[PDB]
Amino acid sequence: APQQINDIVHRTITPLIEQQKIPGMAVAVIYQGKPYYFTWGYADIAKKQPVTQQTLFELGSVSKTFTGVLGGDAIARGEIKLSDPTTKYWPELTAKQWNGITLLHLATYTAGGLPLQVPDEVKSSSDLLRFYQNWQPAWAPGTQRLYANSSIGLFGALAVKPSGLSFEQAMQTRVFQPLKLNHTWINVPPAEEKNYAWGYREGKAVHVSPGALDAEAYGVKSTIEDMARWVQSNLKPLDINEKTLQQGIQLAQSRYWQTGDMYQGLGWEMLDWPVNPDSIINGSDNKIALAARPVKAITPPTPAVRASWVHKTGATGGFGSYVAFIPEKELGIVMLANKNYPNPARVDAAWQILNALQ
Repeated sequence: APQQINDIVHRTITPLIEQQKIPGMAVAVIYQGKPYYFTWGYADIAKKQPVTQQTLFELGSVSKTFTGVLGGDAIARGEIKLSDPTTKYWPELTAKQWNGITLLHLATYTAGGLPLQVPDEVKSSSDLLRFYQNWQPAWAPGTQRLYANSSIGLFGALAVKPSGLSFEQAMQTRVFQPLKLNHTWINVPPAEEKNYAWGYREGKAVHVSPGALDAEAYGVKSTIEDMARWVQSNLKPLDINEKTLQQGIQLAQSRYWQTGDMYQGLGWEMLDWPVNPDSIINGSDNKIALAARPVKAITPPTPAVRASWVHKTGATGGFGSYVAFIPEKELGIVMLANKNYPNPARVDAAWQILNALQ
């Protein structure tokens, strides 16, 4: 890499790894459109396997960016509309509270207080129907944002219904394959297990457990190379040859709701660039990110703004991920770690790196 990139990345990430006791980490910086990679430490401590550019990390909620783009692609295909009632795609959802809850509300956590997690007790499809039928909204649709896997997870499942494909089949054929993300997985194949890092939680090696709507909300695993390519694709959607995917990327970065200085996209979240660093850093903390917040509708939604800080944090029990990019500057970063460490530390480090290269 150019020495400037080397130096700002190493001077920022080395102390982060020490402070946070991160066993293994991979970073990609996209600078003027090109990726530069950095790796540290261990994918598997016990077996002494290093992190490499081929190591798979659990993306956790960064998966929602793939869900959002897949949904955008389905809109572009004319298969769904964000203005469609949820019940159009799930007619069995007959309970009266569903009246007026649209796919947009599901995609953007604004349905009226769907919970952060689908209960672990939901173990079957009939359980899942009961859960949504019996759920009582705290709020009218389109009034408050409450970050929820049960919200965007349901959006992902319904978005692929008209296609007749499983969620995983749709994601592979419509997003992963066209973008050449050939080491990105909802289910890690046996052939790739040698590259699947362990996550570390309280010193113990862990992988994400199966759960309802896991593929749709938090189920993707990927390498630093594929994630850099994901950032490139989201930086420059017009280079994407597949028209509906090109459009889906743009739809996912559109601004549908505003709370404070943040705008809610489909999976992606955005702020105007230049950002107050204290706004993204502090705002990334889960006590702000997971809070109930009144939203203002953006009527109509603003098409993807190039002068944006576009980002997403993600975690599982054993992993912590972060992606951010600025389309106007052709600049981005991916940080993948096999420990879930505090969100503000991720954003601070990403901002320090990108600000220095901007």
